[PDB]
Amino acid sequence: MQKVHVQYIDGETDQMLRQDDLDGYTDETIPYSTAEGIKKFEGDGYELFKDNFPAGEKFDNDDTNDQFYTVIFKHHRENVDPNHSSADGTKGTKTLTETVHYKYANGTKAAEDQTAQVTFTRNGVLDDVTGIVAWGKWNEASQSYKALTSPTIAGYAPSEAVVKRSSNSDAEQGPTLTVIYTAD
Ligand SMILES: [Ca+2]
Repeated sequence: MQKVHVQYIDGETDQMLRQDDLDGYTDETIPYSTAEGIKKFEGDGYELFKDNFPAGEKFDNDDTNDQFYTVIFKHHRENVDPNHSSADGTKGTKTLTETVHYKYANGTKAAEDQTAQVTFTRNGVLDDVTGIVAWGKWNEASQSYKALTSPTIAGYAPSEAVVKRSSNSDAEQGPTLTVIYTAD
């Protein structure tokens, strides 16, 4: 009897996913199609790259050696929006917070902090096999915080009347700064 092995391969990770064995008679047409196996793996996110099983291939007349044929896949990808989830828990969004403290010259507190927030977004490409999104560059190079008006405190003037700042998309946290109140 002759033997044939059809090997289903992830060609991105060079990993064998399954092997199907068949036996037959010399010169018999190999009674196999890669169609079901291709359908199955495409259902798990793969995309056919190269099917090396030849149409109408016969079993050989070589007892010593088996026949091997690979069916090679890549990972199917699709572009996704910033709101898309990812199996590795990474996100297409981030929100940074600006914090402004209000103090007198000795560091004692003059008023309660005010805060503001900015949000950045990034598109990505989802790998259908892994469920993981490869996120691209942040779409906005920077974002500006809403203007924060320092409170009016009788008898004092703030070092900065209205605080306007921005964050760059590479920042991991927004700015934290102090407005100082000086006596009139
Ligand atoms: Ca053989």
